Formats: sequence, C-alpha cells, structure tokens
Amino acid sequence: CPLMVKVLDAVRGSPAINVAVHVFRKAADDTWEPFASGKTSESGELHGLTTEEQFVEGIYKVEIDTKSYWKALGISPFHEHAEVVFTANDSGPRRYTIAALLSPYSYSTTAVVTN
Amino acid sequence: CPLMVKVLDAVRGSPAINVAVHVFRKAADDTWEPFASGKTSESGELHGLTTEEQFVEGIYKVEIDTKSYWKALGISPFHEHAEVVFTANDSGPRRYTIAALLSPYSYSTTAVVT
Amino acid sequence: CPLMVKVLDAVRGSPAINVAVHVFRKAADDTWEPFASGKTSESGELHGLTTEEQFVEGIYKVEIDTKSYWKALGISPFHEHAEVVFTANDSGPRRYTIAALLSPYSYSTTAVVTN
Amino acid sequence: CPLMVKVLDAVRGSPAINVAVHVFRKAADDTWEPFASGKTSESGELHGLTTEEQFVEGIYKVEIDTKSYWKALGISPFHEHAEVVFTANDSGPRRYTIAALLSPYSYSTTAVVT
Ligand SMILES: Oc1ccc(/C=C/c2cc(O)cc(O)c2)cc1
Repeated sequence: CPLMVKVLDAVRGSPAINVAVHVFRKAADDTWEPFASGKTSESGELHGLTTEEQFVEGIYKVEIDTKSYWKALGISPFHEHAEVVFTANDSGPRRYTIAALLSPYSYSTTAVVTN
Repeated sequence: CPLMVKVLDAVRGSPAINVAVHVFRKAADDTWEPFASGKTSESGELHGLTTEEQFVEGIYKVEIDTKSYWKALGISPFHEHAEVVFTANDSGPRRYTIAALLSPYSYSTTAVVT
Repeated sequence: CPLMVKVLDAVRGSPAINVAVHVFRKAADDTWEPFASGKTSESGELHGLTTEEQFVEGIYKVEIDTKSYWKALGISPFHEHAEVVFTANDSGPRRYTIAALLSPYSYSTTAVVTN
Repeated sequence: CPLMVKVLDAVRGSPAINVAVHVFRKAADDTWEPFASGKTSESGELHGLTTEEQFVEGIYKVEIDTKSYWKALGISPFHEHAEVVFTANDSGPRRYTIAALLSPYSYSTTAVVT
C-alpha cells in the first residue's frame, strides 16, 4: 500500500465517503494516462490503489471528484474537482498518504511521505 | 494600522461579515486584559484596532467569535471560537494581518507579517 | 478512546512527533482545570488521553504546543500555540478526533466526530 | 478586475512574491487553451489578468507554479504546482478572488466571490 488517499469533510466534521478518486500517470508524450481509480470508504479512505511493483517513478495526478460530492449534499461547490500533482519515487520507493480537507469553496491538501 | 484581521467563509465563498473579534494582551500577572475589539466589515476585515504607539511588544490573543457567526446561518459549529495567540516582537517596521478561513468543523489561520 | 489528537507537519510532509498536548476542562467558576496531557507518538497521534467515563459533557480546550515543536527544528514560529475549544458530549457520548496541520505561520485544524 | 489571484507563504508569513500564474480556459474540444498569465507582485497579488468582456462563462484553470517558488528558497516541495479548476458562472455581478496559502508539502486554496 504505497499510495493512500484520505478525504475529510470540513462542513459535517466527518470523513468524505464515496468520493470518486482518479489517479493518472504522465506518459512519455506528456499525456495523462489512467493509472488507478476508486471511491473512498466509510472512513473516508481509499486503499489498494496500486502495488510497489506498479508504482514506479513518475509524475502522478490524484484527481478528487469534489463537485459530485457536494452536489449530492445539496451544496453548489466552487471547484470542478481537486487535483494533486506530484513526482513520486524519484529517489526510491516511498509510501504516500494524500489527505484532502474539503469545504464548498475551499480545500486543503497535504502529503505525508514515509520510507 | 499595525494589526488587521481578515475573516473568510469557506462555505459560502465570501468574506465573513459582522464577526465579533476581541483582542487581549497578556498582563504581568499572566492574565488576559481586554485590548481592543470590533466586528468585521462587509469585506470581512477589521481595521483600526490599535495604533503603533499602543501596540507594544507582548503576547496577544485574537479571539474570533466563530460560533455566533455560524449560528446566525443556521449551522451548528464545532468550535466555541477561534483563537490566535502570538508574540508581537517589534523588530523593525511590521504590520500584522491575521487571516482566518472558517468552516463549521474547521478553521485555518495564517499570519502575514510585512 | 473518545478523544484522539492527530498532528501533521506541512513543512516536512510528516507526522508532528513529540508535540506536547494539554487538555483542559472548563470548571464551574469559568476556570480551565487540567484534564489530561501527553505527547504525540511517531505517527503524530496521541491516544489514551481519557475514558468514556471521565469524558463528561463540558467545554474542553485542547492546547497544542506548536512553538516548542518549531523551535526544535530551528524555525521561529508565529503562534505561541494552537488551541481548539469545543463543547463535548452535550447530546450524548461522541468520539472526537482533533487534527491539526502545522506550518510556521499557519495552522489548520479540523474535527471528526463519530458515534 | 473580474479575476484576482492572491498567494501567501505559510512558512515565512509573507506574501508569495514573483510566483508564476497561468490561467487556461477549456475549449470546445476539451483542451486547455492559454487565457492569461503573470507573476504575483510584492503584495503576493496578481491583478489585470482579464476584463469583464473577455472573461466569459466557461471552465477555467488557474495554475500556480509553486515548485519554482520553493526551489528558489532552497526547499524541495512536494507538488509540481497547485491547480484551481472552476466554472465561472456569470450570474449577476461577480468578482473572483482565488487565494492560495502555500507550504512545502501542503497548500490550501479558497475562493472569495463578491
Ligand atoms: O487543512 C488540513 C489538511 C489535511 C488534514 C489531514 C488530516 C489527517 C488525519 C488523520 O488521522 C490521518 C490522515 O492521513 C490525515 C487536516 C487539515
């Protein structure tokens, strides 16, 4: 489990459940190719997106479908989605936890990188 | 205007208007004595809280009544209020802008010292 | 484990380890009396602060000694500390996770409340 | 000034100066076409990116080159950049202020629509 995504709801004070997450990897031609996807669980977490073998060095984009999340709650959000673009494993395999705290007109994201 | 407070609403995407703000200064006996207070304007800002002469070195506490703000919007907030406690150093010309971004169960605050 | 504190470092992308945390409860005379204290572990978490029996309704203040944390890293922080003041269990026992993301001149805190 | 960008530094407690900002608009073919660009000023702000006439309804992407900002400070950041993607509705008079608070491994962004 080298890549983990945690999504929290700042309005309800709870995990953001069933949020669609799409992960892409930048290909040689500067194109974003689908890498993995899933939905957050009851704990607002998404595990098992990839393996150490498949998660090679590269530029990755974690796209969180925040818009659909808020719409389902009857709130008109500002953002189309939240994106986190980062270079991974450039100096060896690391464990990445990408966390996002969501509000209708704002979001905060942080990363926790472990060995 | 050595001290300025800016409050934003992360739910409505607007300035947090009419939010009560109380500023205290720590006294010699470790007690918090009232220093200044006001309410944010239409731009979610609060100016003229103090002057350079009165704003001396010390420990200050900026208390933002976030609870009343959310209650007025029909939302039950988590926090009683948001507090920002800092030491106003006074080492060279400095203006302090305390900004706070509010959500019902969360708040973020930052300081811009220029 | 009705009260949990999680502290993260936004500068290093890691858990904030060994951060002193003091919890107070507002007494009848509007005074803050010591309730519990501890230091965050390697995971940036602090468990076992109290029990369901002892964690009664009331106003609590979680004080995070952020200043000492940054000083130890050779960084002069803005805040003396970070405080989170909230009413707990006013409508029955709840589980509270208080999270704080720290930066030298900024901090973000959120709460996750469970049944 | 229908669109304004404000960038702050959470590590130094100051405006994020000289940060490159690129704005794109989604074209009919789902492609991102350059719309405007600039660099934040001493106040960490970027004004005059567009006009009311040119800023029509559509999906816009504000890209903040955070990586270059941190590298210049001798800090290795986590993100390649920070992006803010939103639909500019155009329902009544509206000004958009996109604010971003930057940290090496974290960033927070909010929108103030007044
Ligand atoms: O502004 C904010 C941005 C991010 C966060 C993250 C919190 C968090 C808490 C956990 O227990 C586990 C985790 O992986 C992440 C909190 C506030």
